[PDB]
Amino acid sequence: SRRARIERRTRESDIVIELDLDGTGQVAVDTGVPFYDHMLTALGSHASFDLTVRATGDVEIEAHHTIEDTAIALGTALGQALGDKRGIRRFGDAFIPMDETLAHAAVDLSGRPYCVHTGEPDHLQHTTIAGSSVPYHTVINRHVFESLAANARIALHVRVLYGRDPHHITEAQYKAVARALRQAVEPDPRV
Amino acid sequence: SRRARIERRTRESDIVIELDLDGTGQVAVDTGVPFYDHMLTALGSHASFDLTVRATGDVEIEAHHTIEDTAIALGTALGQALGDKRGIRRFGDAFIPMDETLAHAAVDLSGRPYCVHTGEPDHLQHTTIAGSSVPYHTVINRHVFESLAANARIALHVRVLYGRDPHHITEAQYKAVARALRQAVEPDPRV
Amino acid sequence: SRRARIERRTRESDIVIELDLDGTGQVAVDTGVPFYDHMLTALGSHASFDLTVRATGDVEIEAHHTIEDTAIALGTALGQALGDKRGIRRFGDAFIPMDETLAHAAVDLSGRPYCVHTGEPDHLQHTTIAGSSVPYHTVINRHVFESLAANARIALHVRVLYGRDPHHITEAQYKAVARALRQAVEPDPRV
Amino acid sequence: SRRARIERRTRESDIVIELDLDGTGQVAVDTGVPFYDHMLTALGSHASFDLTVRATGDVEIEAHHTIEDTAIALGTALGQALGDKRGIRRFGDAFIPMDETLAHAAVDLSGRPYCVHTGEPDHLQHTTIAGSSVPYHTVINRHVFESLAANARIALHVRVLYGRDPHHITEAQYKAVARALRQAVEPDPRV
Amino acid sequence: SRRARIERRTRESDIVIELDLDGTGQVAVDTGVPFYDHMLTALGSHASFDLTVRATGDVEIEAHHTIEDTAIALGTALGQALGDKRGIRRFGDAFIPMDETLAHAAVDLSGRPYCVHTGEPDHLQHTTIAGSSVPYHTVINRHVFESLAANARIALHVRVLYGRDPHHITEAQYKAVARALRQAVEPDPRV
Amino acid sequence: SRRARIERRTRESDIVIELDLDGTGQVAVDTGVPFYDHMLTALGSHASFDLTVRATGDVEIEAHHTIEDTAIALGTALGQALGDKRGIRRFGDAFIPMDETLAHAAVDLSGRPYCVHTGEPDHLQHTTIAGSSVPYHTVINRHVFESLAANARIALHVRVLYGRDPHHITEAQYKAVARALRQAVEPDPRV
Ligand SMILES: O=P(O)(O)OC[C@@H](O)[C@@H](O)c1cnc[nH]1
Ligand SMILES: O=P(O)(O)OC[C@@H](O)[C@@H](O)c1cnc[nH]1
Ligand SMILES: O=P(O)(O)OC[C@@H](O)[C@@H](O)c1cnc[nH]1
Ligand SMILES: O=P(O)(O)OC[C@@H](O)[C@@H](O)c1cnc[nH]1
Ligand SMILES: O=P(O)(O)OC[C@@H](O)[C@@H](O)c1cnc[nH]1
Ligand SMILES: O=P(O)(O)OC[C@@H](O)[C@@H](O)c1cnc[nH]1
Ligand SMILES: [Cl-]
Ligand SMILES: [Cl-]
Ligand SMILES: [Mn+2]
Ligand SMILES: [Mn+2]
Ligand SMILES: [Mn+2]
Ligand SMILES: [Mn+2]
Ligand SMILES: [Mn+2]
Ligand SMILES: [Mn+2]
Ligand SMILES: [Mn+2]
Ligand SMILES: [Mn+2]
Ligand SMILES: [Mn+2]
Ligand SMILES: [Mn+2]
Ligand SMILES: [Mn+2]
Ligand SMILES: [Mn+2]
Repeated sequence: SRRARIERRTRESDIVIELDLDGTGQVAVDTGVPFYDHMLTALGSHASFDLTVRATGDVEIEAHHTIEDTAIALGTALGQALGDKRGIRRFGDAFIPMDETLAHAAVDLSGRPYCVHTGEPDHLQHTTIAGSSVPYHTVINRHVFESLAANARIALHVRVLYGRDPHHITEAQYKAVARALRQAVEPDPRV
Repeated sequence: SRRARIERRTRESDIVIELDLDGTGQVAVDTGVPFYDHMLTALGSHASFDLTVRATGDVEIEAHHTIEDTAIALGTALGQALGDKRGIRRFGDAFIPMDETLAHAAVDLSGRPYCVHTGEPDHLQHTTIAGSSVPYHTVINRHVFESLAANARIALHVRVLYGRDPHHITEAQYKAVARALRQAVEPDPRV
Repeated sequence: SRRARIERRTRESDIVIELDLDGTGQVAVDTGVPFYDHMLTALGSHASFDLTVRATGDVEIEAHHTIEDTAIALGTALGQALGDKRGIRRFGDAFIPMDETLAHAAVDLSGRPYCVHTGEPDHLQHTTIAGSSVPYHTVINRHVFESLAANARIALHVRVLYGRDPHHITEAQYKAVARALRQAVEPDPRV
Repeated sequence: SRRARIERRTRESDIVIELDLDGTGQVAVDTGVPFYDHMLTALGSHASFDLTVRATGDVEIEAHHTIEDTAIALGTALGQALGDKRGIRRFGDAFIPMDETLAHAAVDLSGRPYCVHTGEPDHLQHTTIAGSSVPYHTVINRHVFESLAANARIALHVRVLYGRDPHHITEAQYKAVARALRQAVEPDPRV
Repeated sequence: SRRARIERRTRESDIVIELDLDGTGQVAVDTGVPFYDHMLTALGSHASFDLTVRATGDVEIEAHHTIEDTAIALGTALGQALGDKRGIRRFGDAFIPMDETLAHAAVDLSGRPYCVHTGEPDHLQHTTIAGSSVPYHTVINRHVFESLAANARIALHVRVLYGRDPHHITEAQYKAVARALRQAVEPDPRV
Repeated sequence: SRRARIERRTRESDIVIELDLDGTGQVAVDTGVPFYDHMLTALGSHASFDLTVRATGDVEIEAHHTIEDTAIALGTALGQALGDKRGIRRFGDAFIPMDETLAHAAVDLSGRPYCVHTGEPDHLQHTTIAGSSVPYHTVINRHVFESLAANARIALHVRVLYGRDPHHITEAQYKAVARALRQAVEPDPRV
């Protein structure tokens, strides 16, 4: 019904997305960038999408190409799955408290790509979230949101009202986008 | 059921409003001020009202009297259509992204007129939106919201979080008020 | 009794004023500048003058010449109608609230032309009030008051205490001048 | 002739107002908030109203609900007693010196509710006037003036030019409103 | 179904709370601190809880101990009534306009106690709301929200966007928390 | 009816005042300080008093003692002539434009001496108005107003809104006090 499968093969990466807007949060993400997997699993779950993401890319360089190519492909899938956008709420927004952090996202499924990202503390422009695998540079958060909005052809406004921990700040933003999309894609019982 | 017809005849203008709160966005606006027609059509549609507005006024002077008299009459209609306000959500709010602009409105159908308008950039106090007909001076936006709130006897808080284009800033505010009213006037399944 | 008819024919304009200081607000103004007509109708009415103004001028250029020539002729009429100024209150002042705006005017019918205009927000030096006809540039308000005072040979002090809307700010000033003149021209039962 | 009796029963308070605009200052106020009684007795007397106010409310909470409900009911009475407002002065203003304090009020009985309150020193936002009974928090002064203006449907501008004592500052404002109303409601021998 | 009865007996106070999350706003509060009773009645009603609160404490000292012990016990009741939190919306937020004041609350029923309180004007750190009984010091508002969040084990973010009257600022915050909880505790038809 | 004759003999001066509050501006002033004579003639005339002032003092020293003793005696006369103050307007105020200068005075005939003087430009604290006789130091203006208020037992607030010429600034203040007294001492047809 509201499903899309997108395959995107570049010099740098190979991506497969399966998206259902009308899911129950059945989510499986494997990009080779485990913090990014965690963020897209939060996005898929909190959006009540069913979402499969399989990505392999040039992580010897760093995560950037894989992260960007995945967000492009996911945006393309969102736009294709929304189709004509008849009968939906269209507007959605969500506040996400995560301990000390408060984030917000507002969306308009307008067919007019726009992204505005504000309030992220300056330390996230050079922060690395590093474990035993490929690390995640938080400067990429803005890039993920612009790539999603640009390829879904939606207006996406993401705000950090305040926060300190880069993991809390990043995860609250992904969750806020997720819950804002959930509200916007839902059938509107009056239109 | 939740309907009002208001006729308001002054030295300056003659207004007829037909409002149904429980509509599907059947909207027809003719004020002689075409940008204002566009804004009240957005307000009527995004509120899921059925709304007819016919206004003729002294536009040789400028739009102000017609715009104000229309907003007074529309506020009066909203207040009459709400009646005793039994069983409604009462509170409503909506964020409207419009490209670079983000606006917000929050309402309390409290029977206590109040309007607070903040964040509109200073250039909108002397901006004109001009086409082939009677122009619209954006300084009037505040006046429209105060006139609506004062005559509906509601609390209306309109915020521009940020924005640049005066058309985007104005339309996002009208749409935000519209979606905030829609949520507030809806039956509350628990009261 | 306290009446004057002034005819003023220049290269730019042709003006006829009929003024009675002891009127009941019977006012008819036609200058070809409809916002100016509105302001002089407010001035004539709020002053309890009987006032007829017929002006035709070079509005292809803009309203300035017609507005100035009218204010000169009206000032001349006021001064002629006051004559020897025996037995009048001489001093008058009035506060005019107009929604968010508060204006004040104080007059001394002293035979010593002086005008002081203060507190008008800076945006009124480049604001246009535009309808379907010849527009009104609010920068002219100061010019109207100086032309009135200079030709009536009176002291006129006009103050904007605060305000935002250029129509409210302009109309409150004309009304304040009107009510200040009304008080000053009235017979003083003790002199 | 220009009389109104208003009864207003809420969960929080029970109010009866009897107002005559054409009185001689026959005033009796009992709200359970003795400083408020003093202020409305000054307002009734200085306005040359005949005014009876009987209010009982939830003063166990604090004076706010009773003070607000009384000001709403009094505003409603003022608006009803003014009726069509034919033949009145319409505009009124008064300066009240009270020792070190100077206050001013200006009114327009315009049918367009507006209140602007300026110049009150910042200490009155957290001052308590306390005796042997229910105290009066001076932060409520603004609320009283907005409630009066909103329900009488008038423009009310209240200014503190300067002052120090919170009792002098509050009483000078009530007296200024009182004398401004007195002038505005009076028959205008020329309209 | 989602009910809790909490009894909390300390040296300073004796508290009984009966809470039903799935109520219709049947609320009865008696703490001996009547402004606090008013705030918890607003919280219970606006949350559509059924809520009984009976508290007696050492109000000879001041309200603080009773207010804190009540908020602890109420938080404990909320956490117990939520149980495993299966199938709920989890996130909730609400804007409350109250005349000049705008407040907001956002909650995450995360099992991770956190409270952030921002934007309350500095005068509320030393304001007293006083009637004929035990007064309420507004500095305690922060303490109530931290005690609720800490014992319910939830994330609670309370914001004052702007406001002046301490009663409006306090009541808008309690109402915002109330409506945010209502949304968060509701069954989520998709999880 | 409302008359007083005051004789005041000090080491420094000998003063006789004859004052009628209900005069037609029959004024004769001789103090030996001709600019002061001019100011009290303006005060007497503009107040519609009948006023005779004869003063001789130690002008070899300077005008100060004579000016002060005269203002004391005049204040005493005003207070005695007002008597019980039954049936008067009590409050009065007047704006006086004098070319570039605007002054204001507000009075309350309260029996509570108070004077507040503000806005006089700093150059008037060391300006001399000098002719062919005894000069007048404008620093004395404040002293005259305090001496009048203190001995009449009235509240007198004198303001210079703006001005440049010390003669215009001084004369506008005396005239403003004069017209404010005139309004305040007049019978109030409603009390
Ligand atoms: O709220 P969720 O259960 O979707 O997230 C789990 C949470 O424990 C984890 O993502 C986290 C907690 N702090 C940082 N990250
Ligand atoms: O979002 P709507 O379809 O209600 O609005 C139409 C839109 O294309 C137009 O109003 C607009 C776009 N930019 C400025 N104005
Ligand atoms: O107060 P008056 O009735 O003279 O003015 C009419 C009024 O409705 C109109 O001039 C106006 C209202 N807001 C801007 N202009
Ligand atoms: O001016 P009135 O007589 O209406 O007010 C009496 C006055 O003595 C009292 O209200 C007061 C004096 N200082 C503070 N309050
Ligand atoms: O909105 P509610 O009816 O729950 O609140 C009643 C309201 O009248 C009262 O709480 C109030 C109004 N201003 C301050 N307090
Ligand atoms: O306004 P009066 O006529 O009372 O004042 C006469 C005036 O010509 C004289 O006092 C003056 C003019 N400029 C300074 N002083
Ligand atoms: Cl002033
Ligand atoms: Cl926000
Ligand atoms: Mn890139
Ligand atoms: Mn995590
Ligand atoms: Mn207007
Ligand atoms: Mn548009
Ligand atoms: Mn010119
Ligand atoms: Mn107008
Ligand atoms: Mn209130
Ligand atoms: Mn007092
Ligand atoms: Mn504590
Ligand atoms: Mn309350
Ligand atoms: Mn001295
Ligand atoms: Mn002079």
